[PDB]
Amino acid sequence: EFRPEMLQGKKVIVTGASKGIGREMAYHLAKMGAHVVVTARSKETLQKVVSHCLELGAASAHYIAGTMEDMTFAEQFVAQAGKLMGGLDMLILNHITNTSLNLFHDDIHHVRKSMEVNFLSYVVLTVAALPMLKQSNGSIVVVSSLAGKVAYPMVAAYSASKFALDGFFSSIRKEYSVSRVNVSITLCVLGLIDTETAMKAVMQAAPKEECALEIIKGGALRQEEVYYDSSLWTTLLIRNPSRKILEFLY
Amino acid sequence: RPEMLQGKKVIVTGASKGIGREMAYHLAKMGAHVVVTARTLQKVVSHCLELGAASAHYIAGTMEDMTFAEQFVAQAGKLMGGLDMLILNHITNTSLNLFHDDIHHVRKSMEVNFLSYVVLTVAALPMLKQSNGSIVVVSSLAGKVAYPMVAAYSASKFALDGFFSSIRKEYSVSRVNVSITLCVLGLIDTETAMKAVHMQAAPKEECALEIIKGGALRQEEVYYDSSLWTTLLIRNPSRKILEFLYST
Amino acid sequence: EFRPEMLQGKKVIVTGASKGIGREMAYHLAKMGAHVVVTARSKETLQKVVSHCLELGAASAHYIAGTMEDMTFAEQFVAQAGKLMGGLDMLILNHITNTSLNLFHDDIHHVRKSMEVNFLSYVVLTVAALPMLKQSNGSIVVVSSLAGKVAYPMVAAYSASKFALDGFFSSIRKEYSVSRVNVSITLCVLGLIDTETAMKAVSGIVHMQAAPKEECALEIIKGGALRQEEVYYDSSLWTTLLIRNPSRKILEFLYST
Amino acid sequence: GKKVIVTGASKGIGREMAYHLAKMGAHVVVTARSKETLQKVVSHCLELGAASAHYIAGTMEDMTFAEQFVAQAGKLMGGLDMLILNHITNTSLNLFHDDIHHVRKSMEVNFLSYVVLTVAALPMLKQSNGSIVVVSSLAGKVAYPMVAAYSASKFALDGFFSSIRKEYSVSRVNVSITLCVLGLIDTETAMKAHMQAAPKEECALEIIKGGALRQEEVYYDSSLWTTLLIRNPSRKILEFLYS
Ligand SMILES: NC(=O)c1ccc[n+]([C@@H]2O[C@H](COP(=O)([O-])OP(=O)(O)OC[C@H]3O[C@@H](n4cnc5c(N)ncnc54)[C@H](OP(=O)(O)O)[C@@H]3O)[C@@H](O)[C@H]2O)c1
Ligand SMILES: NC(=O)c1ccc[n+]([C@@H]2O[C@H](COP(=O)([O-])OP(=O)(O)OC[C@H]3O[C@@H](n4cnc5c(N)ncnc54)[C@H](OP(=O)(O)O)[C@@H]3O)[C@@H](O)[C@H]2O)c1
Ligand SMILES: NC(=O)c1ccc[n+]([C@@H]2O[C@H](COP(=O)([O-])OP(=O)(O)OC[C@H]3O[C@@H](n4cnc5c(N)ncnc54)[C@H](OP(=O)(O)O)[C@@H]3O)[C@@H](O)[C@H]2O)c1
Ligand SMILES: NC(=O)c1ccc[n+]([C@@H]2O[C@H](COP(=O)([O-])OP(=O)(O)OC[C@H]3O[C@@H](n4cnc5c(N)ncnc54)[C@H](OP(=O)(O)O)[C@@H]3O)[C@@H](O)[C@H]2O)c1
Ligand SMILES: CC1=CC[C@@]2(C[C@@H]1O)[C@@H](C(=O)O)CC[C@H]2C(C)C
Ligand SMILES: CC1=CC[C@@]2(C[C@@H]1O)[C@@H](C(=O)O)CC[C@H]2C(C)C
Ligand SMILES: CC1=CC[C@@]2(C[C@@H]1O)[C@@H](C(=O)O)CC[C@H]2C(C)C
Ligand SMILES: CC1=CC[C@@]2(C[C@@H]1O)[C@@H](C(=O)O)CC[C@H]2C(C)C
Repeated sequence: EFRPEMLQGKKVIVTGASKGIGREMAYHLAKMGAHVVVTARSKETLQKVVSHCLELGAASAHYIAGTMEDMTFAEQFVAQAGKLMGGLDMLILNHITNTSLNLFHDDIHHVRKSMEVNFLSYVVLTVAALPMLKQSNGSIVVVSSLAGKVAYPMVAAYSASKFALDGFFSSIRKEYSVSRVNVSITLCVLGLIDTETAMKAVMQAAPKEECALEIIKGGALRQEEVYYDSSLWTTLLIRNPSRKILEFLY
Repeated sequence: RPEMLQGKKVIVTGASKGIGREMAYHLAKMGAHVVVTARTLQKVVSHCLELGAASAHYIAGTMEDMTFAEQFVAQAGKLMGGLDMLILNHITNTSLNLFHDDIHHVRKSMEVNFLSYVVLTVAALPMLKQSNGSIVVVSSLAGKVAYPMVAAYSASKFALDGFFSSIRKEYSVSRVNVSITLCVLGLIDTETAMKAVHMQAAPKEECALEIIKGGALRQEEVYYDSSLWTTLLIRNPSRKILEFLYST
Repeated sequence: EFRPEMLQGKKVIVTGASKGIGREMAYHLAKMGAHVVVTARSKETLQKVVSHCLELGAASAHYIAGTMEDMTFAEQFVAQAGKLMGGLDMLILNHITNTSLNLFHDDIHHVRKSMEVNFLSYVVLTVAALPMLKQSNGSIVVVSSLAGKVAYPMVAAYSASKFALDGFFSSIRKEYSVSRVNVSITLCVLGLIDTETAMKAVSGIVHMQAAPKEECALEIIKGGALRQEEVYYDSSLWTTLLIRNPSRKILEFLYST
Repeated sequence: GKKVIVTGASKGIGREMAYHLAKMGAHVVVTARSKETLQKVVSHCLELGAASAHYIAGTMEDMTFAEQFVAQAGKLMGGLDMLILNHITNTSLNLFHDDIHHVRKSMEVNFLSYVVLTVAALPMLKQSNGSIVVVSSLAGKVAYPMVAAYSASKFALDGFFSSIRKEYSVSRVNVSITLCVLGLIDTETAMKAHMQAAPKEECALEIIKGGALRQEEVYYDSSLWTTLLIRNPSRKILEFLYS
């Protein structure tokens, strides 16, 4: 079972931590006395978040501002974050490029950036953080969505990026479960959450602060997948036993 | 009915070797207009015409190049004066390997295996809109479930499902009468695949055939594996519920 | 004297902010910690700008993409931007329709599009902002040109719309003095500036030194912050001097009675 | 015997110009919206020795009318020597609030219609090596309150017609363009709308004189003081400098 003391003194990265769920996660991590490095584009808002993390009781708290459209930044960020903390125990991959509910016409650039920020940068950040996490026997936490497990209209490019996370990180999970690499991988399937962006872009939305905690919890407990939706009807059918079998079979 | 492919205008990517080739042959034998592509093609074009192909042309190039991909569909459209079935089959080359460091291969996989299919589809959309046609996406078990050794690949095929399943439901809620067929294929007896992977491997001829059948029939998904125990279990009933459920 | 701190936490709009001078202005405003909302038609290039402004230290940075051919968009843009920032201090009217130096024959559609985008939308945007500007005792910054003060060939439709800005905004400036509305109106008269667009359009026909866009942009903002009536900016100091019109300031000060 | 168009010629300075033009034995086509007052002007023109005199009614809100008006007036006279653009939309003195309609309408009638009318006349004018006369205002060279929309339209004329004047200058196109900056004039419209006002009858003459003499600009005010100031030598320098 989960105890907030499991995070005390743990060295933790939170991406897309300036707004929404990622911010809540940083604050939670702080109140559990964790070393935290937050990141996002907003140089200004990030510093505001760091100050609040120290007040809430972070062992330490830094920011590095940048955009995850830049794969170079992502490599460097992990190196620099590891320097500021003296290691890394948990990498939380939460950031997304902004997406709207729209029928797809011909916007190939939106598909491309979506795939870059929402998927590729996670692989880059993963690669850079893997030495430290192998050493700490750490966790990678991937934030995904219902839209990454089931099809919904109006969100194709986004959905395509969330499906890839599952495909790529689940394949890696198995690869770590045989090469003995003792890093856990936690895919989080979230329903609608009551963040500013989500509401001002669109069902019942679950509370952001409780959501953030469930992500941290699942990651701390080293769970393979985490589900969180405002409904229990939703959450229960999102699991898929047919897959567990096929996988176990081969 | 093999008559449904009579005189229809079709593109087949990755049609130089393996399944894409067999798809061209079967399509030639039903007398369809075909434009094949890859980077051996002429040898393929010969056999196609002499099997009963209404018209068989080619355009060689790399689907690494998105500009090439956008032009190809137009040029192939010029060459046939319209389009009824776009078949997306090509993939960049993959060796079974523990993913360690290869961000290059990850990025190229998303480009060729996923991103090009989207470019091709944008280009073909006008012609397919008028012809009330069909898009056929060749995917894999690895686009439905996880396997080690193939992460980059799995991610690209997963990407296809997320994307094309999403625009499928979009077209229903726009009445755009273009069908979308995701082909979930188990191990097939193609040249390259055998020289990369123990398990029973299905025959490439019934595969190519099966794919085309499903595309012609406008089936949402096509399953095909040398194990019939699996094929029933590879379908996901849990998912179909939730999609119709949230359809509110 | 102007202090970069003057703009910190000030809520600002910049139109035409995807390229050239508008882009540079947004950047400068970001460095100074301003709340910024940018606009133009291209949402891809606008997203790039918003990212950079956040990196550079914008208090906030949004965009809203649309054409200023649409007066509905312009009237709405301000509302949405006002919402995003919780007010408005400075309105910077920078965008123009695309125009290429060509002798005028019969192109009335160009002429009408030039008055629409270059002049009319500015009026629309101003009307929309004035309520929020009144409250903050804010500023309107109107970017014009030498071709808005003197005649040049090949750019008639353009010239006419720029001249028109002068007549109109100069008139409501005097209105606001009398009515005691405390909103400043800064008209910026610029020579050739080394923006990508300008160079591509003048390159093989016009011989002159182009002033730097980065400096140009900073001048406008300073002029607007210091609530100056006119800002002049050309690479030649001869030009910047003989641009002002004293005889006109007399005539205006005469009829003030 | 010169063929001339006069727009906004039902009253005020337009009407007075029509009279002077008739009294010099010129062929004249007048226009405005009101058919009734136009009929009256056509006759008084016939009385004063007009070589010919007809009217065509219509609103210069309509660019189709303007385009076709110049065509019809040109056929009716078999050519054109002088185009006098004088008309304006009805404008009051008011602090501008949010009435974008007035602003849009002002640029349409007062500036945009003039361009259309000009474009239409150009072949006939090139043929006669004729003249465009644009009536403008103090408020088109300097800023006054209460008249924002109006001034904007007048400024626009200056910008536009001064640019094309330098255009025709290098194309060698032999059509003169005369910009007329007028102070307050004692027209009925003007009056209803505490300074001294010049006489409408002399002003009209001054406009006609300047256009006949192919002057670039004409100034006219009830004050010798203003007229001297209204000129801009800084402008002439950089205009000629950047040449
Ligand atoms: N909200 C929901 O209902 C919901 C549901 C399911 C899954 N999720 C997942 O939860 C995660 C976050 O959701 P959210 O609602 O919290 O999103 P959000 O509130 O919009 O926050 C997104 C974060 O990413 C940052 N960001 C945006 N563009 C970036 C870029 N190019 N490089 C780096 N950072 C960038 C943003 O900060 P800056 O703008 O300052 O850069 C912000 O901190 C995402 O993975 C999303 O897919 C959310
Ligand atoms: N074989 C199986 O067991 C199996 C199982 C499940 C799914 N699938 C799927 O079925 C499809 C066909 O696979 P396959 O085994 O037939 O493959 P294959 O025999 O290796 O054929 C690959 C095809 O793609 C072309 N290609 C390679 N790189 C390309 C590029 N950059 N741009 C454009 N074309 C390129 C190749 O032509 P060139 O070499 O001349 O360029 C060739 O025609 C694939 O989508 C695969 O994922 C296959
Ligand atoms: N560069 C010079 O030498 C110079 C000299 C004197 C005066 N100026 C003045 O400075 C200002 C900016 O000039 P610049 O050279 O920086 O211009 P620019 O680089 O051409 O930028 C024009 C901006 O306006 C936007 N725009 C164009 N058409 C639009 C429309 N229909 N609706 C909305 N936005 C539109 C463009 O974005 P999208 O196309 O993506 O919408 C772009 O962001 C103008 O007012 C110009 O008159 C410039
Ligand atoms: N009055 C002054 O003190 C003064 C001073 C400086 C400059 N100016 C300029 O001198 C010119 C003459 O002014 P003014 O005082 O003579 O004016 P006015 O006496 O009111 O004459 C205006 C003329 O324009 C016509 N008109 C109005 N709306 C029209 C429309 N939509 N389409 C076509 N014609 C239309 C009127 O005819 P209908 O009403 O019958 O349609 C009338 O014949 C104007 O360009 C003005 O700006 C005047
Ligand atoms: C039905 C549904 C679709 C997806 C989203 C809402 C909800 O989960 C959420 C998600 O990222 O999963 C938040 C934003 C929204 C997007 C449509 C932009
Ligand atoms: C277990 C299994 C994994 C995937 C593949 C074999 C089989 O389907 C096939 C596929 O693409 O689906 C062909 C190539 C191969 C890859 C490991 C390279
Ligand atoms: C002589 C001269 C004329 C005007 C311009 C160049 C220069 O200032 C500049 C302006 O907007 O003022 C930029 C674009 C250009 C136009 C001719 C298209
Ligand atoms: C101070 C002054 C302003 C302009 C006008 C009077 C004078 O010239 C004249 C003009 O058009 O030039 C006539 C109408 C009037 C307007 C205020 C309505």
